[PDB]
Amino acid sequence: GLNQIDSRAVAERINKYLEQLTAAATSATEEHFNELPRPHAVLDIIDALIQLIIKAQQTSEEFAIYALQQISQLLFRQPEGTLLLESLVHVLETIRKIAGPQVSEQVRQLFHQQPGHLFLSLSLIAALLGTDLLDWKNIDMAMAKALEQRKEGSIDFLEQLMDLVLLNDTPLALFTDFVRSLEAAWAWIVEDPDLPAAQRFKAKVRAQ
Ligand code: NA
Repeated sequence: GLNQIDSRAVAERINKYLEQLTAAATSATEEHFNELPRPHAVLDIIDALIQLIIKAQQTSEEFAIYALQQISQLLFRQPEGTLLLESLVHVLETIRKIAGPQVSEQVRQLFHQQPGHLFLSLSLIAALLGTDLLDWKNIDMAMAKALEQRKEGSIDFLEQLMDLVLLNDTPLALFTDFVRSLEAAWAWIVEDPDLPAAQRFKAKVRAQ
């Protein structure tokens, strides 16, 4: 409902807030979004972006939709900063709630449309646990391919992922959500038993 010049200004400010957040979260000593005190630069950027989306919602969905595309696109860049990943997942989940369930589902669908290998970052998975955006079939298929390809330390990534989602007393996934990875990993252990991660994993499997 705004003039193309007025709407563009909001888009550029959404991006400047994400540029600012990237900077602020990186520099900041705090490693987690919870341990952030009041006041804090990271929280002040988050505050302004949310207040921008709340004002912009009154005219149209478009701004919240755009902000979510940008945040998602940033997460897919696979940043490793836990403070940044947590801040980004926080802002995303807020804008999904602000924007209603139509837009909130569109975000789930966008995540579930991405090639599994994009999520093959433990720090990214960790950040996204507690959202509906993780697709265990896609993630499973991705690791399965890496293990088949005998990619350096994939058995280690698999063990690590399992301690992260299964071994967690309140689990977010089932051991069966990872059949294909388990098979791929077992096949590699069958071929070359003389591997270090192979011993730890052989035990984890026989344990369950
Ligand atoms: Na930091």
